[PDB]
Amino acid sequence: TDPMVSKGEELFTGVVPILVELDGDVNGHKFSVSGEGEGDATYGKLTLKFICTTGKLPVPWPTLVTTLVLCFSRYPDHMKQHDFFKSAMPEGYVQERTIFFKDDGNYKTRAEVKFEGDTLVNRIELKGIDFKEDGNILGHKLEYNYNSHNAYIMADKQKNGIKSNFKIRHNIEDGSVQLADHYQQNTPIGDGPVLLPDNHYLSTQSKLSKDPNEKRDHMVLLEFVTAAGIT
Repeated sequence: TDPMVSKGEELFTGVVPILVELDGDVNGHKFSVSGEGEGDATYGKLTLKFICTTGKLPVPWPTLVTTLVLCFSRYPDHMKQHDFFKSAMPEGYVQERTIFFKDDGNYKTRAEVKFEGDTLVNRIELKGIDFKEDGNILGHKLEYNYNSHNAYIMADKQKNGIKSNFKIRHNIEDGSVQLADHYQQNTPIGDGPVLLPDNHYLSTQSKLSKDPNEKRDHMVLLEFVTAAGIT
């Protein structure tokens, strides 16, 4: 048994409550999102409901899925020595992205993921610029659904963290695709040791739904993430 692995797995045993808080500004359209739910890392499983607390969300909900807790990914036993995300807990990590929407604007995000008591918290600031006010994002032309992806993870040694660059494809309501190229870096909040991984990937699937009794602008997310790519 690896005591560093045991430390991360004791934090994630059972069902862990999750809170997500985001403040955003996309082309000057300001908004806030609050999310709540629970994660069960044993099954790589997340269940979350997000509400736009400022009114109407000015971008499509699917474009925020990746921004809105990879510590809940299921790392196979033979790969648990590569789980940076849990190793940084409870002190947590910073997760930063630039997301380039092809032929449109970009989001830049900075988030802190850490425990507050029993609750795993994801606090995010999002800034979007250069969007077309008639494009697929500000024009709300994206279907309310989500595809399955693979995100390759690499060590980022001089940040004592990880980096990743992956593609997200959003279905457009005309049948086409809006690509969102993601560039990501994570770095620990604490000063203790973390697990720096060999190259691997995270395999994701997500299902978006609506709460039939909810009249606020919202998104229900069921998401599974599993690490793979190491023999």
